[PDB]
Amino acid sequence: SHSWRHIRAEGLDSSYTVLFGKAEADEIFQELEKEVEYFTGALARVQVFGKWHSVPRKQATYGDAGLTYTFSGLTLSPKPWIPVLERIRDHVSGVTGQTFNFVLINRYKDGSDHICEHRDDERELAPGSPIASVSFGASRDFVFRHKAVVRLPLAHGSLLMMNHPTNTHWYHSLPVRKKVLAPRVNLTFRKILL
DNA sequence: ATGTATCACTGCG
DNA sequence: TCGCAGTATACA
Repeated sequence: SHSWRHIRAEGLDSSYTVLFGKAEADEIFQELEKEVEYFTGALARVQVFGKWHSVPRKQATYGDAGLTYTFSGLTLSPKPWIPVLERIRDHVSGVTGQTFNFVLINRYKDGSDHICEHRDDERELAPGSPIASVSFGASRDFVFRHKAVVRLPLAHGSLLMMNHPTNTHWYHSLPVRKKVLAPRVNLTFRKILL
């Protein structure tokens, strides 16, 4: 959390680092796999180009009561905060100064689970606050495209910080990587509005 | 109403 | 194995 690779271009502003060492990350990830309860059924379908699909991964959301989060036809309410999530949130707040009330958690069982190209833009995502993507497990390729391409390997225990207006000009994705066979759990902390 | 973007898929090179 | 091309409802 002292060594940052800054990513900057017209409309792009992100920062990356390895926040947790190997041991602390293994301990956390081992806790996450036990505690996190992933959504199922209706709560795991999105609507895109006219059709519903199951997401090719698992999703959960946690955060303060009453906040919601919508994208692609689906509204999610947060389950309440569990210690391991509290612990990751607060250590992230500690290095960034920033503060968060909500966390989307995506789990990729292996390298065929993915997330398609999108922007993480939306009204309820508050002004003046970034998005913090933390990762545990397998290492997976993360790509920015400007509708030019920056490819970023997200390592075990890393933190990708995503400031304004990265989200109002560039698309991101976690493409299929067939050669990866291990799980990845990603956490993206946000500061949402009522 | 009526305009606009698409957090997903398959096909194929 | 990867990634470009071409894709009927929301929700605005």
